[PDB]
Order: sequence, then structure tokens, then C-alpha cells
Amino acid sequence: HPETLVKVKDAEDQLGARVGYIELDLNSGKILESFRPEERFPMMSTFKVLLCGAVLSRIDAGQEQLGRRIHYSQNDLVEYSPVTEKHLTDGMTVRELCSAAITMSDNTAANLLLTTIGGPKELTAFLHNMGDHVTRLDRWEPELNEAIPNDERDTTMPVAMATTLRKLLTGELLTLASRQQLIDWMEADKVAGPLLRSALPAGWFIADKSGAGERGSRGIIAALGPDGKPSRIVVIYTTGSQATMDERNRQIAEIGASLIKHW
Ligand SMILES: *P(=O)(O)CNC(=O)OCc1ccccc1
Repeated sequence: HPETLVKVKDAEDQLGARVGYIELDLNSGKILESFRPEERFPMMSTFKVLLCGAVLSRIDAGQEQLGRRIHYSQNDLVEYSPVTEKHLTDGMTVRELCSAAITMSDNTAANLLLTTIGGPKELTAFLHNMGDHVTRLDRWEPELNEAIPNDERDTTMPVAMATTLRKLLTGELLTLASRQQLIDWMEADKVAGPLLRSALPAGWFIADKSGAGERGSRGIIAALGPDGKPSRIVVIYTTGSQATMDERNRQIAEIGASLIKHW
């Protein structure tokens, strides 16, 4: 609805930065609403959903197993790794790593998983092969959250991320079991409370993944809908603001509120 666009533009004035927005119909793939759909924004942690999408693909092809245990040392530990710091002695299974990367945004878990699939270059090739010729991962954690102005590294476009998310969750790329596993991890996300979740009515379904980086970068991707069933995909990104975390969180939640109101 155009009223939501008013809110997106209002967010731009408040944050004094660009805000990319896309609202997509999960079933047909129709773009319902868009704002700066083809401009680039740094993905930040939102790429982790794509990463685990690629990991599940390999699991479907029998090249990987969810139960395989991966051992690492404290030399592998990077900034912000709540789950991996604690499982240093035991190591973690591929399944536990993806859960950690998506639900807790564990940075080391992302890096470990990146190594198993061939790194940034392979994730990018994976995306290209499924029809996404725009989204690209170039670096590892935490450098990929740098968000240098005009840098095309580690970026996506709102429309690309939206359509790619749709393919992973409802397309024939992954098996039913894997598509369900990916959406389950997203539904269990524990660090996206101030965002879309704070403006969601009771009983609604939501599977999301947020991101935060340098230079006021913030973002979130989500599949949501009433009656416990997802029916739309929303992607929101912003970068360049001097605003605090709370202020950026507030704007995204307000966009979510408008999105719900005019559903
Ligand atoms: P994800 O939750 O987006 C991983 N993000 C990340 O590592 O952010 C670190 C950061 C944020 C802000 C300034 C400097 C570094």
C-alpha cells in the first residue's frame, strides 16, 4: 500500500540515510510494493540464511550431513560468537552451527560454515546458479559488515534478496525437509525482537533474520503472515545513518506497523 511508502520515505528523513524496501507475495512472486529495489545495500548477517541455504543444498546432494561434527580452536573465534565460545571443547555439528548462525547470529559459526562450502566465491556462484545475478559475498566475518560507502562487496539489492529468499523457502531448489529446516531456524531467531516482531499482532507467523554493521547499517529479511502461516516476504535495509541502534530499530518497527495496518 502507498501509505507504507510514506513511512519508508519518512524513515529516510529521520535516519538521514537510504532505506531499501520490498514487499513480495510469497505464493505468486508478485512485487506488492518497492522502494529503491535495485540499489545495493550491505547484507550484514542476513547472508547467513543464504549460507545455510547452500549448506542444506549440499546436505540434499549427500555431500554434507547435519550431524557431522566440526572442531575448531580459539584461533577461529571472532567478534560476537556466543554459542561457539561455549562449545570450544565439544565442537559443534553442522546442524548446531546453522542454528547458531541464524538464531543467535554467531559470527564464528558463519565462518566455519563458509569454509565447508568453499567460501564467499562458492556462495556467490550458488546464488548465481539459482537466478540471483546480483547478490555477492566477498569477505568473511567480521570484515563483511564494514559497509564502506559505494562498495559493492558483500551487497544485495532488495528485490534480489526478496526473490532469492522466496526461491529457497518455496522453490524446488531444496527438498521439503530442508526448506522446512531453514524456515524453522528463522522462526527461532532470538535477536530480532525490537524489529518487525515488536509490531506483529498475536497469532501471526514470522521467520526472520536481522543484520547490523558499521556506519549505521541495519537490515532484516522476513517471511510473515496471519494465522501462523507466512504469505509475504519483506526486506528492509538501510546504511549511512548517524542514528543510534534504538532509533534505527524504531523506524524499521514503524515501517512494520504500517505494513500490518494496510495488510
Ligand atoms: P550480524 O548480526 O549483522 C554480524 N554483525 C557484526 O558483526 O556487526 C559488528 C559491528 C557492528 C557495528 C559496528 C562495528 C561492528
